[PDB]
Amino acid sequence: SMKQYEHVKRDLNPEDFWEIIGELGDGKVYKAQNKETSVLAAAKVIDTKSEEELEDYMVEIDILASCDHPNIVKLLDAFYYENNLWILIEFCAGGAVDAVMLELERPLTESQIQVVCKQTLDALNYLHDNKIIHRDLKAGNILFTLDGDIKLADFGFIGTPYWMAPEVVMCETPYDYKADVWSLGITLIEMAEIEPPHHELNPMRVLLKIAKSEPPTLAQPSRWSSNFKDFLKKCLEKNVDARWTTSQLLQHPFVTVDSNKPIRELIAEAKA
Amino acid sequence: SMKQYEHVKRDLNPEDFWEIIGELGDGGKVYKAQNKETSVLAAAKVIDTKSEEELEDYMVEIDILASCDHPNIVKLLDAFYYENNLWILIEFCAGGAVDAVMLELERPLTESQIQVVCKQTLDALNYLHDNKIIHRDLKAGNILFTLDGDIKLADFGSFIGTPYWMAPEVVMCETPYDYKADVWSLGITLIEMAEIEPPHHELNPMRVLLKIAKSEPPTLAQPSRWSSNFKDFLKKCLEKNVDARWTTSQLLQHPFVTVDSNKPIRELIAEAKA
Ligand SMILES: COc1cc2nccc(Oc3ccc(NC(=O)/N=c4/cc(C)o[nH]4)c(Cl)c3)c2cc1OC
Ligand SMILES: COc1cc2nccc(Oc3ccc(NC(=O)/N=c4/cc(C)o[nH]4)c(Cl)c3)c2cc1OC
Repeated sequence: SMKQYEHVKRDLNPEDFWEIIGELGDGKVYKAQNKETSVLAAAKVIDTKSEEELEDYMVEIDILASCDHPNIVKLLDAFYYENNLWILIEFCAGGAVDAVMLELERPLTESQIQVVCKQTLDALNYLHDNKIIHRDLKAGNILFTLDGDIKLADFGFIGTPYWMAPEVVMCETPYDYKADVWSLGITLIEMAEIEPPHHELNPMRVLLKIAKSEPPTLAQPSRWSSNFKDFLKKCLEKNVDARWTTSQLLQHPFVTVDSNKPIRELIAEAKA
Repeated sequence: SMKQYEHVKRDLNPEDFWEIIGELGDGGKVYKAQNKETSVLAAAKVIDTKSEEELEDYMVEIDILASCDHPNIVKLLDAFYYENNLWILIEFCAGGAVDAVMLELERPLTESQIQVVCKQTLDALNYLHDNKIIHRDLKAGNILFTLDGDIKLADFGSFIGTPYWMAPEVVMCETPYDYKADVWSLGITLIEMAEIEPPHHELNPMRVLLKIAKSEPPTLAQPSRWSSNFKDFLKKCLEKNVDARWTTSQLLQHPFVTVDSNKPIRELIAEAKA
């Protein structure tokens, strides 16, 4: 009885409604501006030959379209036109966290990590609450807004192993919510040190290390608070049942923060 | 990379987690259930799903409901597939359906009461339309009262069915989107709340189809009893030209749906309780 129409428009030119006004990253992500509202979007134009592949993407689009949280990036539009799939999502002016680290040539401060951790955790907890796993949480997928806030995105064969949880590597089997928590732990170290743990190792050797080795730690413990190192121990726990949920982590003192000023200042340096 | 798990539990007995108290409607069977661990109240529907092709058809409706998050739309609390039954549990709305209240009390709603229901229902519908969902069966039987005096929109469930709420363009099979047909049905629902019965209720159902296709839009039986704001709101809903008929976004700007209080409905429930 209740019917939901498709989230991708058809037989309509995207550029009738959005002007491409530049390039943001090098596949290619574009910057677009709505011709009627002036709203800014990031746009991705993915080549969709296989109609079986379009259905595979449209699944990810449906999940994104149904999400409604301030710390998860919103889908503004989607089109199928002349065999391309355009995805337009809310523009996050501060850019990705990894790009900020590469531009400034510095890791984040603990104060900055703290804000990102708390907001990312709010996003993730909402996903988990709605039976969604992110699966690719890393610093490259955390975006800064302009007001100093985080939005979680997904920029896009086994792939890169650095953020993978031991139970996924060891194929230990109902749900994989905890794997996102592990990845959050790796992401925090990545923001503290620019690169994730084991970055210097061959990808095959990293799989071995994740399966066989003690959880990764910060390279220089004395530079960081006990709250932070403790928070890491809860995320980077190899026993899946001992590893904390996002709901438990929200009660941790490390994410008892109030101001987003560290991030406002970080993106004021980046803008200069 | 993002993955969504299924909204329906499997290999698990629903009655491990929910106790059936009693029955709510035998108008299918809707049950009243209470969570064994939280004490939360639900309405439960236990639908027989022999056909695996039918289960997929229901699971689609469950996904839409699970993704909705609005105060004026009924929330899915749980869903199970167990021993060939599909259990659907949704938030319990203690006041029941609007049509049943009118039939029990033997009176229509007042304009003040219609105004609250219209505004809240319009917030729900506008949210649906915004998210590319059409309700398709908007009638007074699908508007539920809460204890507090609010509305939640529900859906109780080659045959044609009943015609009274059908839009002219659907009857005349004129055709991309049918958002406007919900707006027409909203108009019919308002008259239904003003008069208990929908327009043309006294006519043969075939003659109702004829009337919808061929006649001037339906009107209130006694226009002098109702404000100009209300009748004007109706004219925007019950416009046979689909392009002239207002969207829910346009209707939200209408003065009829500026309301600051649900007190008319709280008082309606206080009459019913007496
Ligand atoms: C200021 O600098 C940037 C700002 C950005 N603001 C918002 C979005 C940006 O890039 C994207 C990141 C992810 C997605 N997509 C996404 O999250 N989901 C999907 C899912 C599928 C199948 O298709 N895309 C998109 Cl569209 C764009 C940005 C890239 C920038 O330059 C670095
Ligand atoms: C006090 O009296 C009642 C109170 C009620 N409170 C809440 C819900 C009630 O009935 C339902 C109404 C709708 C649905 N379902 C619904 O809205 N959607 C779906 C979606 C799918 C696939 O399957 N049903 C259900 Cl379960 C139950 C009620 C029925 C009553 O007695 C009249």
